[PDB]
Amino acid sequence: DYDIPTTENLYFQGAMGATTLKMGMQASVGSVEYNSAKMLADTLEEMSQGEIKLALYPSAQLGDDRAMLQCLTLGDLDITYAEFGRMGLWIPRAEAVMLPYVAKDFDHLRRMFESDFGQGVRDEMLQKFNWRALDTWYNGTAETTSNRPLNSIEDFKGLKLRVPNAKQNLNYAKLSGASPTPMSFSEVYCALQTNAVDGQENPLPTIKTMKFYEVQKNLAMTHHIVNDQMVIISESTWQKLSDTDKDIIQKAVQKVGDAHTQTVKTQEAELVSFFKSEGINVTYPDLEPFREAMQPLYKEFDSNIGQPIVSKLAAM
Amino acid sequence: DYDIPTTENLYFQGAMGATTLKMGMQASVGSVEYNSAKMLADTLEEMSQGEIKLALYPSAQLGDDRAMLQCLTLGDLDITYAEFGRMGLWIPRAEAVMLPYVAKDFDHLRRMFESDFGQGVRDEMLQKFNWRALDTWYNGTAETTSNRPLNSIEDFKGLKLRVPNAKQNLNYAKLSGASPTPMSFSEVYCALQTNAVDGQENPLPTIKTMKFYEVQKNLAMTHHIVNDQMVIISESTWQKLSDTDKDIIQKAVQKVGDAHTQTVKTQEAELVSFFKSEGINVTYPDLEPFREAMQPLYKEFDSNIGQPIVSKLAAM
Repeated sequence: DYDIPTTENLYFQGAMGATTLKMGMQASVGSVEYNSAKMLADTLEEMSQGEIKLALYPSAQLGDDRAMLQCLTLGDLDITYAEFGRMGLWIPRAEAVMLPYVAKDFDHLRRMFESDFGQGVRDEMLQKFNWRALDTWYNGTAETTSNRPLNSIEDFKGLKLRVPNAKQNLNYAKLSGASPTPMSFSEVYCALQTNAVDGQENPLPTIKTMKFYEVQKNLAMTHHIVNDQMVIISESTWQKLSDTDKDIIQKAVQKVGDAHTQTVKTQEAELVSFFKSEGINVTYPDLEPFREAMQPLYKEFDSNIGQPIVSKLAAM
Repeated sequence: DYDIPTTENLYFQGAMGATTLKMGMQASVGSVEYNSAKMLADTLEEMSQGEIKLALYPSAQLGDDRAMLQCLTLGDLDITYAEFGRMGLWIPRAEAVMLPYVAKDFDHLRRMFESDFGQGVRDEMLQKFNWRALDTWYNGTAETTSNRPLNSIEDFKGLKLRVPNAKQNLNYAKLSGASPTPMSFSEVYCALQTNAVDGQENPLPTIKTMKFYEVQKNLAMTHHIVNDQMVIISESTWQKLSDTDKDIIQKAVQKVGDAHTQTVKTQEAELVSFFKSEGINVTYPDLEPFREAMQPLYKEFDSNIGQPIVSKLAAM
C-alpha cells in the first residue's frame, strides 16, 4: 500500500529528551472527554516545556476500559479514564457510589471520593492493581426522556423505559415503577421514533448527540445517576517520574479537571435550554419519592457486603 | 453494549458560537504530521479565542487521501493533507515536482509551489475541485539504506532495492542502475532482516519508526525525493468564513508550517546522529551522477506533456 507507519508502529516510539505518556479512552473524537484529554496534553507540554508529552488513543481502539485498566496494571498504558463506581467490579464496596440516587450531586460525589472511604478505595486500587487515581471529573447527570409527560413518580407506572444491560440502570427503571426494557445503545433511537419503547435515560450530552430529543417530546430532570470519570495513572509509570514531573502532572490534571467539570455543568445548562427551544416539555418532578423507592436497594447492599457502606455515603 | 457515542455519531455535531473544522489525514497518532495538526488545532482555538475549533481524524479512518480530497470537494471534510506532487493524478503537470531529483531541497520545492507555475496548479486545484491550498510543509527527504556501503552510483549495480509500487520510486531505483523490487511496506523489514532484499529508500523518520536501522548496516544520503504536505481547505468551507476567521486560519497554518518544517529538519539531523551512534555507516555519495541518470526521464516527461515543465522547474 502506502509507506505510512500505523498507530501500532508508533505506539512504543519514545520521544527524545521527553517522557511520552499514552492515554486511552472509550469516548470518541469530538466528545468532551476527548477534548479535555487534548487540553491535558497541551497543558502538560506547556508546563513541562516539552519534557512531558501526551498521546491520545480514543474510541476504545486499545480495548475497552477493562482491557485498558489491565494495561495500566501491566505498564503498557499510562493513563486512562474510569468511573469511581466502575471500581465496583474489582472492589465491591465501590459500587455503592453508583446505585441510583446515592450521590445527590457532583459535590456529594466529589466528597465521597475525597473521604476516608474514598481514600480507602483508592489505596486498594493502587495496592492491588497499580492504579493511582489522580482526580475525579464530573461527567454528567442522567435524566429521563419520554413520549408523554413525567410530572411525578406516579407517571412511570406502565412506562416502558429503555435501560442498558447495566445493573444499576435496571435498578433505577424497576424500583421507579416503570418496566425496564434492556437494550443495546445502537437501537434506542429507532425504538423511540416508532414508539416501540416509551423513553430512555442518559446525560443531556448523550441525548443531544444521539438526537434522541427529536423522537422524545418530554424531558424529566430525574437526576437519578451522577457520573464522573477518574483520571488514573499507572503506578509503574508514576514511580519512574521525577518529583518535578509528578507535580506538573498532578497540577495539570487538577486544572483540566476543574475546566472539564465546569464545561459539563455549562453544557447541561445549554442543553436544557436547547431542548426547550426545540419544543420539548421539561419537567422537574419531586425527587424524594424516587430516593425513598431506592431504600430497599440500599439496605440490601449494606447487608450483603456486611458494612453500612451506602448509609455512610449518604451522610457525607 | 455501552452508551457511548461513536466517532460517526459525533462527526456532524456542531459547537455553539464556534465553527467546527474537521481535518483528516493518513498519518497516524504519534506522527509528526499528526502532532503538527494538534498544534494547528490549539493555535486556531487560541487565536480565534474559541470561535474556531479543529477535530482530527487520523490513520485514514475517513478513507485514503483520494477519498478525503473528494470529501473536501463535496464539503463533507474541511481540511486534509496532500503532497504537491500528488496533484499529478488530477493535474498531470504537477507530477513533475516529484520526479526523482527535480527538487534539489525543500527551498527549491517551496519556490516551485510559490511560483506562477505553482500558482497555476493551485488555481486549477481550486477551480475544478474546490481545493484551496493554504501552505506547503516540508515532510522529509528520502534516503537509501542497505546491507553494503553505497559510496557512489556505481555501487547501485546489482542492488536489490525495495521500492513501493509507485511510479517515481521505481524510476529512482531503475534509473540509478539498481534492480527494483516492488514490495508492500509491511513486508519490508523482514526482507531486509534475513537479507532477502538488500536495501530500501524512505525519509529518516520512517526508517527509525519501522526500525529498518537495526536491520540495515549502511545509510546513503542520496537526497533523491524531497517531500512535502500541502494544507488544503475545502473552498465551500472557506467561503462560509468571515474575513476575520480567514486570516486567523491562514496565518495559523503559516505558523504551524514554519514549526513543522523546522521540526522535520531537526529530526533529520537527530536521526543521522542516532543512526551513526547505532553503528550505521553513513555515506554522502556524489549526487550529480544520480541527477544525470534521471535526465532521460525528464525530457520524456517534458515531451509527453508537450511543454518544458521539468526544465522550468529545475531553474527555479
